[PDB]
Amino acid sequence: GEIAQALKEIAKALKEIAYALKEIAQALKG
Amino acid sequence: GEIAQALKEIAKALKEIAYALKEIAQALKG
Amino acid sequence: GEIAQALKEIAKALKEIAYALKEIAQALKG
Amino acid sequence: GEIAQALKEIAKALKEIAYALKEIAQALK
Amino acid sequence: GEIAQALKEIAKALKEIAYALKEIAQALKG
Amino acid sequence: GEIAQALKEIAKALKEIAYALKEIAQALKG
Ligand SMILES: [N+]
Repeated sequence: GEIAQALKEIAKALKEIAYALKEIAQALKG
Repeated sequence: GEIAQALKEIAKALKEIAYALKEIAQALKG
Repeated sequence: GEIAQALKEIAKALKEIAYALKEIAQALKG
Repeated sequence: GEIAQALKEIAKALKEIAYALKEIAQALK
Repeated sequence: GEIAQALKEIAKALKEIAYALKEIAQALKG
Repeated sequence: GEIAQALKEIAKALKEIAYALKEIAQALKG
C-alpha cells in the first residue's frame, strides 16, 4: 500500500545519505 | 511482507547513520 | 514477530544517533 | 486525502534529493 | 493524522539534509 | 501506533542531523 511505498522510498534516501556521510568521514580523516 | 521489509531497510539505514556520525565525531576531535 | 523486531532495532538505532549528535555538538561548540 | 498529498510531496522531494546526493558523490570522488 | 504528519516532517528533514551535505561537499572541494 | 511513534522519533532525529551538519558546514568554511 501507500505507507509501504512511502517507507521504501525513504529507506533508499537514507541509504544514499549513509554513503555520503561515509565519504565525508574519509575526506576529513585526511 | 512489504511492511516488514520497509522497516528492516530503515533499521539498516539508521545503523549506518549511527556509524557514519561516530566516524565524524572522531574525525573532528582528531 | 518481524514488525516487533524491526521497531526494536529502530529504537536502538535512534538512541545511538542521539548520542553521536551530542558528541558532534560538543566537538564544535567546545 | 492527507496520505495521498504526503506521498505526492515526498516523490518530488526525493527526486531532488537523489540528484543532490549524486552531485555530492561526484564532488568527493 | 499522526502518519500524515510524520511523513511531512520526514520529507522536510531530508530536504535540509540534502542542503547541509551540498554545503559540506563544497567546503571540502574548496 | 508503534509505527506512528517510530516515524515521529525519526523526524526528530533527522531534524537534529540537519542542525549538526549545518554547524559542520560553518566550522569547515572557517
Ligand atoms: N502504519
